[PDB]
Amino acid sequence: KALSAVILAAGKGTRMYSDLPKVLHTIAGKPMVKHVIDTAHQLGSENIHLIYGHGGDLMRTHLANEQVNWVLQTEQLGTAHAVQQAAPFFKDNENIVVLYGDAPLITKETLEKLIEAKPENGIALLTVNLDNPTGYGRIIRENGNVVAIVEQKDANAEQLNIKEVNTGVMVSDGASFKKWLARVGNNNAQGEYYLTDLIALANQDNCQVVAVQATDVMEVEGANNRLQLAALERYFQNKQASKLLLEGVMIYDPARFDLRGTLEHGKDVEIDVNVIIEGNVKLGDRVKIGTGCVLKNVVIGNDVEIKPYSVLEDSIVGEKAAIGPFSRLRPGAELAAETHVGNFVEIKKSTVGKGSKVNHLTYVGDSEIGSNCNIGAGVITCNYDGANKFKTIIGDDVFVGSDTQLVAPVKVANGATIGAGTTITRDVGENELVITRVAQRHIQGWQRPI
Amino acid sequence: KALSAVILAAGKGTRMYSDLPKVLHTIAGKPMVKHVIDTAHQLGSENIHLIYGHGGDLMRTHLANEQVNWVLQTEQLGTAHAVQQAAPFFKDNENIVVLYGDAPLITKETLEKLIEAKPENGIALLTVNLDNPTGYGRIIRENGNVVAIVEQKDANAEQLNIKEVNTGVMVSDGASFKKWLARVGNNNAQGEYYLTDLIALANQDNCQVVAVQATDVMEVEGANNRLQLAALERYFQNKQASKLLLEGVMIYDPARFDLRGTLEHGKDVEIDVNVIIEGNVKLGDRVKIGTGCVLKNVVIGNDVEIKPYSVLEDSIVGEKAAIGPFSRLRPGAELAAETHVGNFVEIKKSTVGKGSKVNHLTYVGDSEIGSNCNIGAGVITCNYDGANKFKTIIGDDVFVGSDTQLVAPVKVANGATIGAGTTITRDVGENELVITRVAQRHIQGWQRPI
Amino acid sequence: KALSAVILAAGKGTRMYSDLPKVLHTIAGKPMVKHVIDTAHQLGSENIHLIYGHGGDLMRTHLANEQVNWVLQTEQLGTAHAVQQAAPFFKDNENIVVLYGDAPLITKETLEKLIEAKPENGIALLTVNLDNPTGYGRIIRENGNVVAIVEQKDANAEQLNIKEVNTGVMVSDGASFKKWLARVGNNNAQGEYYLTDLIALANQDNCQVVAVQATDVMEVEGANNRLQLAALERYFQNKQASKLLLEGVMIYDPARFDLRGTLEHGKDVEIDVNVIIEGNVKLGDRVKIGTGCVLKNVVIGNDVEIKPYSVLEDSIVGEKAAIGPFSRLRPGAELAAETHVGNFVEIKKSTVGKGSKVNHLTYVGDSEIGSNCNIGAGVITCNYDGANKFKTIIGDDVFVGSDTQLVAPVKVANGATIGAGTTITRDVGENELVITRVAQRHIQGWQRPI
Ligand SMILES: COc1cc2c(Nc3ccc(NC(=O)c4ccccc4)cc3)ncnc2cc1OCC(=O)O
Ligand SMILES: COc1cc2c(Nc3ccc(NC(=O)c4ccccc4)cc3)ncnc2cc1OCC(=O)O
Ligand SMILES: COc1cc2c(Nc3ccc(NC(=O)c4ccccc4)cc3)ncnc2cc1OCC(=O)O
Ligand SMILES: [Mg+2]
Ligand SMILES: [Mg+2]
Repeated sequence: KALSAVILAAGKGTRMYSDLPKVLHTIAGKPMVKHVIDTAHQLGSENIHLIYGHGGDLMRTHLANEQVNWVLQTEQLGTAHAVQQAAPFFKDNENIVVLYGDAPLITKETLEKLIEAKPENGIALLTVNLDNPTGYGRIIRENGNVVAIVEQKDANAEQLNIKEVNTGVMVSDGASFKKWLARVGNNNAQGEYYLTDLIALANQDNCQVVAVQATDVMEVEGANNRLQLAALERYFQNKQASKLLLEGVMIYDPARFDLRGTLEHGKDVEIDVNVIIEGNVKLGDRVKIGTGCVLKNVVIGNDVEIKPYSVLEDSIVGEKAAIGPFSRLRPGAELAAETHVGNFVEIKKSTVGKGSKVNHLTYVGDSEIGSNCNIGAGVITCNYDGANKFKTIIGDDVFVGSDTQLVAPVKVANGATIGAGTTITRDVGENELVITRVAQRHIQGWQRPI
Repeated sequence: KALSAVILAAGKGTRMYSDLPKVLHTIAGKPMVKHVIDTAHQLGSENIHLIYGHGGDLMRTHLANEQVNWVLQTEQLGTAHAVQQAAPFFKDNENIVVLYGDAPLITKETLEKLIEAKPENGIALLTVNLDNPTGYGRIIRENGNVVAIVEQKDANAEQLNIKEVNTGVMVSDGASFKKWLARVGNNNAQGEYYLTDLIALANQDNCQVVAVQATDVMEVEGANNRLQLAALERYFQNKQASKLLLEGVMIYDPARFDLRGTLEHGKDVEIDVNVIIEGNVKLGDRVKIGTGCVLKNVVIGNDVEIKPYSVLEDSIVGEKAAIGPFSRLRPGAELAAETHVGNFVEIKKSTVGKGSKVNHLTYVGDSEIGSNCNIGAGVITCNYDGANKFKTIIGDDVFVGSDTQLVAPVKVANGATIGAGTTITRDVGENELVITRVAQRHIQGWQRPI
Repeated sequence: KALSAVILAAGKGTRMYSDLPKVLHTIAGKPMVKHVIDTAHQLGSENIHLIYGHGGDLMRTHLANEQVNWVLQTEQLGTAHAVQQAAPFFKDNENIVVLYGDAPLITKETLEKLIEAKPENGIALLTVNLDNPTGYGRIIRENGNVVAIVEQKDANAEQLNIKEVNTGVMVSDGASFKKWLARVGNNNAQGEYYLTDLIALANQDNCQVVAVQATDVMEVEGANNRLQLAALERYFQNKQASKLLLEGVMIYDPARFDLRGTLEHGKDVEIDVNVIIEGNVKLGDRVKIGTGCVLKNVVIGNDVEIKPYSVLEDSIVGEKAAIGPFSRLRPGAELAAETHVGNFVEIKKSTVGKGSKVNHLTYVGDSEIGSNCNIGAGVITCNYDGANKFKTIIGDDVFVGSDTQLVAPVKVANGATIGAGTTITRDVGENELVITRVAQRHIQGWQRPI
């Protein structure tokens, strides 16, 4: 039957010592709560009820495009009170899964298993085994069905040795939630309405509560501070790296690899140590990425080698291209097949045609460069003062001599040759050779001050 | 009552295979012995007696400004002999704590606890529990008071299972040290005067020896070689990173973070992987540091972003500035608020005014640049041959065209405009436009050799 | 007596998801099979029989210069069948050691111990203790001599608790191999001729099989996929780093150090985090390597400092030189003693004489530079269009002004001085001062568009 989700995301996260609310801190480049929202969507959730409160304006701005129901909680009275804020929107005939915005690593696979196990009119409770369960609510089974969650302070000597504990994640139908949430009381040391009390209330109605164990404890771990957040980050990155390794990506050291988005890859892709992949990246067959590279939102064709300490963003690189080391591709850089970009070169919002080379100490911005061009060392595209970033157009088979300035707007036609040290302000015609006439003074017998 | 410290630092450190003496090898950028000296000072030590020997001249040069008593030991006859070298300087009425220059991670907190526990006319002995205590002197308690330290070769089957062992760190009063040190003998397999024998001598005088356990074993671990030193380094860096994380600094991977000095920070500071912080660094609120950056002795204002692979030293950066990627700030670089420094740019001993930009392939040295200037790509400040690094002075609202050389000493006044490819040797006046008149030869129908 | 080796290397390595065969994937920059071949050679193997099959053409091209006997297996019928392919080449009177091309970390020391233990006309079997031996063939000893290898599915409750298991590595004489290999059958669930059956056949002949335990399990671990390969890589790099640390090399973080070849070092060498050493590298005394450096096939003299993010290949650096940060040395770079190479500088196939400095934003290619030269910022060596990379020759004590282009072929004699912004096309004589005569237009009262 249908499914909807409730995500608790109202927490201040005081121990983060941040102006952000708790769930907006990122794992792998995206907010903890976004991980959970995405997981909820992957499960096929019809509605996603987001319980929010602290940092409300920041939540709204940071998650503006998320397809969620914004349930603004005015006061924090416990998890049961939080869930009950969304209860009026529950369908009687749908399943509801309760999730936590500060526990981001819960997987679709584990939640599918939880939902599957839910008995009619009953509850499916996600549990986990801990080597040291001290502090956590112990799962008491009579059958394989949960009759109680006994808290640390109430447990007898025998119960304290129970390793299986409550995670707080649970599934039940909407009608049952609406029914039981209205019966939850707050007579306890904290004065809070606990969602945990639904296990008791379910048993009061002779409805069975089934336990389902999480595969990894890190799926249910929350982040209360940045040390814990860093632990989740490393676990997540290791898991991502392991998946890629088993898919056939050669990651030289998975402990020194970071994926912050999505990676599409071909076969025989090699990634050296300390590479960061951000946004949506596509790598073709036999792509080799050297140490220290940063790729953000890029498409890299087959057989490309990116040499060390290259930074690429919002760019496209054709097959058999060679980039780096120390290359910078800024947004809008489009390199054709078999191109060459070398050290201390910056390309911004420019197209570079097949076979062309830009190998040293050069800035190319707002330009179109044709096929088989030779852009010499020290070449710079620039503008007049007060300009609006006008374009430099370079044709096919053009030689641009070293340390030449190309002053936009300007066009250099096919087959043109430009001598070293030239300032190009007027258009250059097809097969036109332009060389600078220098005036020099030569003084003989100049003894250096040494 | 008063406190003084004795630090054993005479060792050759043969297994380091170094020309340095043992205690001068660094942890987090400073000598092992300096860590211990600093800890001794933090405790409120009145005197610090440094027992030294091997590499004496190097010790003297490397630790010249340390407020210690230089006790030169001419021969190594054991720990008791070493401590007795400083004994004539002990006050009868002060406490003396014995520390080791090759065991650098001992904390102030642990030592305060040790001193607190010292009974009058007795000894406080720092101990530690080891899972495998094989090789170490076993602590024999009768009460919670130490009656013997039984060495591995002397221990019976029962005593070998004792996990608590001697660390060698101890506190006693000066009069008691002077008394007992004179009674220590050398009748043992090594022929050495052992400080350990004070436990026996104390009990001979019916003076109680109290045991105090160290929190972490790494506090009492020594470094005999560079493998062990590296282990201490990693433990120390992890501990530093954890502290910063709990304080609210977002360190993306604490295993790839290095602090070699002191870090002052605001809130919501983000530090990406493989960053090194050296000397005294201050970061404001919401500072973001990209991957691969090196910051040494820098002050960074609020809301600054440092992009990847930037190296900064002895520099100041104003609020909302943008630095990198691939930026180099050398000593004396002072960037005002809202400045921009880009890839392949080097700034040395220069001031750059509010809003100014230096974004590509540029060297600015020994210069003053005003507010809202545009320093084009390829611009270089230089000197005449035989000069003494003279200054380039650039006013407010100046445009410097790409690939221009500024030849110091030279002044460019407010509002001036300099065309691309210019060589500036004479002063430029207010609102003066200077453009280079180029001579070019144009040859039509030049067929390239392709 | 004499020794020869058989290496099994025929596997497809399907779970690598690669166009390469299994054993060509690299550990520390070289094919897994090459590690084993080298180890076989270090042991003093007279012949090395390489059993190959899948990716045969790639094996042949990648391992063309290896001194091995190429035994092409046409079908995979089990390990015994594989070894029997080389059996006709076994000497009756030599020992034969069987090794696996996908288990690269087996050490010479372990194999020497295995060979030593081999009883006459018997077998030496390499075994290993596993905490969880589930799945592996259990070693059954009667004496300290192996009477059976009992597989998981056949073992009784008692035998399953045996921790010692078969690795598959074994030594026996050539005559015995030829004898027993002909008796191996394939009556089992897999229908394969197993080398394991030699233990049974040896006991049938009343020949003793002796067990020898491997020191580390990682010596006998195979890599079936890239996740397992990465685990072997990290173990190997840690082991290499540990060796260097114990030899006296200061590696700041051995978890962030990579050696992919061989390193020769002096004393007091310091290597910061994220350094990669490739090919054959030699470092002198007191060499300091900053973070992020890549050194491939380089010789570095005494007292050289390489600052962060420098990339060096096929280059030589004289004593007391200073390189970096952000320096690029390409093949053929030869720097003399006391030279200086700075940020955003690229040197290719050039010699640079004693005391000379090239400190900013410069390309020097195909050049000879003499002693005590000053190569200014922005200097570029270049060629005419259609040239064949001709040479620039610069003498001793030459000053080259900033942003000057040197157009090869050209010679600049001793003591010459070149002004900033010059284009040098004609040879410059001894003590000749060359300065560019600029034409400038100065327009007063030019109000900028701001
Ligand atoms: C941050 O948003 C909230 C998270 C909560 C939250 N998060 C959470 C829940 C469970 C875990 N996981 C475990 O308890 C657990 C961890 C390891 C093993 C077993 C269990 C972690 C975080 N728990 C309880 N209340 C929460 C309330 C939150 O805001 C809503 C509000 O303030 O009304
Ligand atoms: C390097 O300076 C010295 C250190 C010593 C030294 N250092 C030391 C002492 C204790 C530890 N720690 C432990 O024994 C220990 C470690 C782990 C668990 C328990 C104990 C480590 C280094 N120990 C003994 N004698 C030492 C002598 C030294 O030079 C003075 C001289 O040569 O006279
Ligand atoms: C890749 O080349 C082969 C490796 C084999 C191979 N490699 C191997 C052998 C042993 C181990 N190690 C273990 O079994 C082991 C690991 C850990 C503990 C104990 C044992 C790993 C790889 N094993 C068996 N057959 C193999 C066959 C191969 O190609 C030859 C052919 O296909 O005919
Ligand atoms: Mg230039
Ligand atoms: Mg120029």
